Amino acid sequence: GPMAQQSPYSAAMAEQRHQEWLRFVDLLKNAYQNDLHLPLLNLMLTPDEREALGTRVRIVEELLRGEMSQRELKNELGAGIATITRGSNSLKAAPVELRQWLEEVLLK
Amino acid sequence: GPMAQQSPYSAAMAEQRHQEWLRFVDLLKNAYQNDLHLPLLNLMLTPDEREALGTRVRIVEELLRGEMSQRELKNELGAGIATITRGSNSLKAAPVELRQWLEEVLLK
Repeated sequence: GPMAQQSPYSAAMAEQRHQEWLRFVDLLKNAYQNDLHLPLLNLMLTPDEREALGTRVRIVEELLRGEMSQRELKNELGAGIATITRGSNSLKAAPVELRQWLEEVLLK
Repeated sequence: GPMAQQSPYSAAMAEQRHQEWLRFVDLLKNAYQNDLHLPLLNLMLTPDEREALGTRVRIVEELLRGEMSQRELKNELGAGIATITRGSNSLKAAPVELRQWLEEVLLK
């Protein structure tokens, strides 16, 4: 039995809600071009919904600075041990004349 | 006593929510220009909030066609009696030779 994936009612109401969302995105796009975006957003949204969107922008900003500041901390800490291992390896491969000279001038 | 119109806390939180709304409107404006509006709207809104905006566009459309269709009905009905009164006035001001001729050809 090849069962139908969805009903004809759900398929029609899915395309309807799809076209209604596209009409809104297109309506808001031309509003930004016709400089009517600010009054249109007041018609589409309540004052509380506008405050919610303004705070969500600050939420995703503080979430990005939270991930980025620790991403730079994970890279700065990881690169910190990289210069130490490079310093240890380059010190072993250094010639004897340079090594014994560094022990004399750096360690008095 | 010249009472202060609002508190310093309410004035600061009013400018904050004002700048957060402007940042959102500007963020969405550049998204439409950088062709990133569709993924940004999915980040800012839930699927239910997107369905709500898509239906509100159809609401304001059906509210406009409701007002417009009856506006045209109020104008078509008002202009209908205007042609009747013009027909009555123009018929009284018509000459006798035209009036008695219309009674002969239109009323057999």
